[PDB]
Amino acid sequence: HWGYGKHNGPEHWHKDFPIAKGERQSPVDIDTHTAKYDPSLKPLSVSYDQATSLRILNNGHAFNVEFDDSQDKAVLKGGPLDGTYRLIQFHFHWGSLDGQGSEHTVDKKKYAAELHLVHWNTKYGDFGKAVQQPDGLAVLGIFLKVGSAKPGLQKVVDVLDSIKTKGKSADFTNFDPRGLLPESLDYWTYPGSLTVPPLLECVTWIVLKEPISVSSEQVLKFRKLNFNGEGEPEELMVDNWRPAQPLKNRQIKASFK
Ligand SMILES: NS(=O)(=O)c1c(F)c(F)c(SCCO)c(F)c1N[C@H]1CCc2ccccc21
Ligand code: NA
Ligand SMILES: [Zn+2]
Repeated sequence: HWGYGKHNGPEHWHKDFPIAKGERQSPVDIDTHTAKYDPSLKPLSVSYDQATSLRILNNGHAFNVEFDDSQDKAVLKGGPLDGTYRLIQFHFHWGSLDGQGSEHTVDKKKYAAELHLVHWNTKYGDFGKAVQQPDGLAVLGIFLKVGSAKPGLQKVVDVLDSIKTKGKSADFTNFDPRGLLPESLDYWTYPGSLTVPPLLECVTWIVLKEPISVSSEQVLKFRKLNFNGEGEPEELMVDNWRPAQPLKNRQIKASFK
């Protein structure tokens, strides 16, 4: 099946998922000089006060923290969005080395990891309907750089040894995603796609300008996870990022400067 290795990694995905070569694929390199400042873009509204995290799961590609999205408890709106989007899950992509790991790049610079908070447009009623729509998802992307620890990340890092292998899950209640945000909500935005198969072109991407900093020990703990299931040979879960895709007929808009 698809993955991140030599024989099934991103350069192979188009054979099963032809939209891999589509018109609005993600991620992309953000050229900060050519992003258009749009003064009509609104501040982002991140309303995470009533978030209910449920569980954390190793799916063999990354780990996901899942939320109760059956009511408007943790929503994203404003910014470039017209609707209300509900938080369903977050996950990360990261590298084998601190110099790589993010999906988006900024002037060709890679970060050590990238957090994706995935939300779906509540006019479509559920996540599965939303992914079939050009405006169905809004994914808030936050870069991680290695420096000082992120205290709000530590509850995540601490539970990872309990979901080491493909298919494992653990209860993960009372996790507050506001702990993962940087100080500024200035952002870039562009229309794009999921960054794994099925690569559907249903995403409004909102990528925060300001990274969060995490410690070397925090990111090292991510690289101890495994892509394989228990009692299969060990394949460390590292480098689970898709490279930048061509921007094609798209413009990245900036909410700042
Ligand atoms: N960067 S992303 O938002 O495209 C993404 C990833 F890159 C992931 F690696 C994963 S791990 C599960 C893969 O099947 C994601 F869930 C999601 N997001 C979820 C969003 C729900 C969904 C549906 C189909 C595929 C992926 C996803
Ligand atoms: Na350190
Ligand atoms: Zn992602």
